[PDB]
Amino acid sequence: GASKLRAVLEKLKLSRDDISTAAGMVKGVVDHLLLRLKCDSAFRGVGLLNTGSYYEHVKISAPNEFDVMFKLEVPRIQLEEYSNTRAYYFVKFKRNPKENPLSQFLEGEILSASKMLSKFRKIIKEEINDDTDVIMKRKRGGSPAVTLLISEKISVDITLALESKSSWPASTQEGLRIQNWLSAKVRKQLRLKPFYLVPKHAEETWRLSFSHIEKEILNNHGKSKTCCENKEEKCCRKDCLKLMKYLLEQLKERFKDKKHLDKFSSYHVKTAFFHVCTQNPQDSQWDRKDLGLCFDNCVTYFLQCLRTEKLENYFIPEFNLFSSNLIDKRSKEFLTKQIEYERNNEFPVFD
Ligand SMILES: Cn1nc(-c2cccc(CNC(=O)c3cc(Br)ccc3O)c2)cc1C(=O)O
Ligand SMILES: [Zn+2]
Repeated sequence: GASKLRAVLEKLKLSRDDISTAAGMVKGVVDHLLLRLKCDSAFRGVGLLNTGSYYEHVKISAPNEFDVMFKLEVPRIQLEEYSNTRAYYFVKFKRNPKENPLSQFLEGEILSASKMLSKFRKIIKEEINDDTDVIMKRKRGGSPAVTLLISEKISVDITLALESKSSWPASTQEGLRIQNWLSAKVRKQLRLKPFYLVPKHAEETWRLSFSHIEKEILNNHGKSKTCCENKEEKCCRKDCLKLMKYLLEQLKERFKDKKHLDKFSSYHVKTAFFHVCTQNPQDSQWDRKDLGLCFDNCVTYFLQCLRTEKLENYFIPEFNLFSSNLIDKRSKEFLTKQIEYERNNEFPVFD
């Protein structure tokens, strides 16, 4: 009973892969900012998080909204957990040449995020005009730090991130519970990769970012090493993630006039999806023939998290994404009812 879901997926895939000049405009704008930022005193080591991440799309229904991350390496960094929040940190410096590039943003021993953004934004804001109609926005703030608009259609969220090649902070030690699915060998390898810090609040605090580990898992997602390398070992994991993402997006669109869904994002959906991967580690539990059932397991688990108001961060297990101080009871109950409506009516949002 997959026929409608496949067609949704087919429609979505054709609009992703269709010939477009968007990635080209985005890349020339970004190479522009990278040259300009590289000449400034604080941003001399700035670089793209991934060569080829010009075409990173958070919104899976909008192929002209691009998501771009700029990375800056902070060697010998001192993290201090903020207010037992497990996920938010002050950045301090071990300062060996106490005039490290970032020192001009120090207030006390503490790295200021808002000051760093002000100059990042100001450098970008002036570099914007000296080709194309690149407009920016001081909207929202935080992360995304800067949203550019190329012409009318194309939109580029730029996020600035600190990179640390030391071992991941102690709040991750019992997370990424992939041992029964991707193996303990692979968990070790992943935790040997650097971690990233972006600004956000719940003061001058930073938050862990793991989009690179997510990408890595999704590009090597099977218990079997040959998963999805032919169509005989073809699994529906990635397609379920797509259908989860698209369902929230269409509900966020349908109900934008109200407000109850403003706090949910694809991060809540990704997180719940990887928990289901842990719960179902076998590739035979993700057979393409069973797309319909497999999607339904994801939708069932997410609804269970909403109803119990528990969805543990996949990397930091003491952090509850659905805690009532983060999203109130009336918002989860609202999203609970819309998803149950969709499931019981063979998903009208997919039309
Ligand atoms: C509302 N909100 N809160 C966060 C957030 C808060 C604390 C800690 C992390 C840690 N990060 C992850 O758990 C993570 C997981 C996956 Br899977 C992929 C990338 C990731 O960074 C994220 C992100 C968003 C949002 O984006 O709206
Ligand atoms: Zn697969």
